[PDB]
Amino acid sequence: FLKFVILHAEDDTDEALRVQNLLQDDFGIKPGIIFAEMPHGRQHLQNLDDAVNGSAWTILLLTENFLRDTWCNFQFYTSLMNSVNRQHKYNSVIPMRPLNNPLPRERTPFALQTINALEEESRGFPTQVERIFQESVYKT
Repeated sequence: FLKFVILHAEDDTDEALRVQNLLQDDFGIKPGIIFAEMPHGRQHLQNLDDAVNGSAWTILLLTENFLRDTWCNFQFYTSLMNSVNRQHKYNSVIPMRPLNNPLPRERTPFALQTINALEEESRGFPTQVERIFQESVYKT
C-alpha cells in the first residue's frame, strides 16, 4: 500500500519522474510510483483501479496532454466507483500543476476546480504538501 500514485499522460512521463523524485527525495514521501511503472500489458481500465486502490493518495499531473489523453477515463472511472460504493474517490485525489507545461486554471475541468489543487510554482506548496501527506492520515 503506497502513499501516492502519479497519474500522467504518456508524454509527461519525464515530469512524472521529476515530481516523484521531488516528493520522495525533497519531502521524504515514500514509497511512490508513477502510472508508467505499473504492470504493463494490464488493461488500462483495470490497472487504474489497481493504482487508485493501491495508494493512500492519487496525484493528477495536470497538463494539456493529461486533459486530452487521460482525464475523461479517470472522471468516468471515479464517477462510476462513487456511484456504487461509499469510498468516494475524490477525497483522496490531488490535482497538481507542475512547473513545466501546467494546465491553466481556466482550462482545468470544473470537477477538479472543486478541489484545492497543489501548485508547484506556489511558495505555499511545501506547506500544502506537508498538510496533505501528514503521517496521521496514512491509515489502513
